[PDB]
Amino acid sequence: AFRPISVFREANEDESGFTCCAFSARERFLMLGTCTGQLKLYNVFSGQEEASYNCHNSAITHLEPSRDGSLLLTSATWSQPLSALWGMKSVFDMKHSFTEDHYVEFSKHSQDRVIGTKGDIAHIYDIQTGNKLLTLFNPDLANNYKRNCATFNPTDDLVLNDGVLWDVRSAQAIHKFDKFNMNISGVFHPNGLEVIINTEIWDLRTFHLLHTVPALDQCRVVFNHTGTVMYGAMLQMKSPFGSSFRTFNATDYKPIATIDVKRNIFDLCTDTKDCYLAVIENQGNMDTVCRLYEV
Ligand SMILES: NC(=O)C[C@H](NC(=O)c1c[nH]nc1-c1ccccc1F)c1cccc(Cl)c1
Repeated sequence: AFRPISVFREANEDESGFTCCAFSARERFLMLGTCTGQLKLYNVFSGQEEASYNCHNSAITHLEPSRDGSLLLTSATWSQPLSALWGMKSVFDMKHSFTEDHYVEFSKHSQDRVIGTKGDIAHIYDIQTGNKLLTLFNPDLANNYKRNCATFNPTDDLVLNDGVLWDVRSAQAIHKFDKFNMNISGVFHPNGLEVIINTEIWDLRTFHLLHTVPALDQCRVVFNHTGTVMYGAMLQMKSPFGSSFRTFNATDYKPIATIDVKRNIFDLCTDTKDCYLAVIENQGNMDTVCRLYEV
């Protein structure tokens, strides 16, 4: 089951403004973005704030720490810059910013690059210099996914942007996947063999359709660290998700559990050891709690 372990809200605040979360390198410490553009570091078990940092002048939508715990990507709503890279080492300082990119991820095998999305366009930046290396967009192959998010594959040699597979080295589109929905652009399976674009599961080798999984419709998807479980929550208030998330066996895409928290979800994340699941849920207008579950 998902046994509730603990709950906490943003300390002191009349209205709790948690918008997103990620587990840090440090065990029992969660990072949370707020609707006022702050990064908070919380003890997940005590529910006590340890540290607060000013990142953006608008709501944090999404964040991602680097595996080495040295770097953090943030994205905001109406700020400029919209996304940024932060040093989490000595002083908490902005390394680089990414202009109009509303979503950013690290590269996967080696975290030496950032991939940002602006609408249908993907930008690849170098972490050290912060120089835009590549702009990926082909007007001939675009799907114009409303909620497009560009992503590297596990080995960083491919990118999926707007349902288009790109060879990173040659910067050539090598395959466009057919469009079946208006919103969701898809992710790589951590096994490196499959891409998941909404309900469709494509083989990377043959580009054949392996499965249809209707339950994934309009879902953002995140895998547990071992790549054994896939979490999905249907997109929709400022609330990006409805009231439920679903788990699937990542090996065979069979359903496991449907969890309905009866409250709108802003975000979820699992820790490095996949013991715990953190969910940001609205109680109400904006009064979010972080709920911690034992997986
Ligand atoms: N940290 C993660 O990548 C987790 C991921 N978060 C988002 O996708 C998310 C949280 N706010 N806005 C978003 C979001 C919404 C739409 C498009 C891109 C986005 F990043 C997720 C995946 C599966 C279920 C859920 Cl409940 C969340």
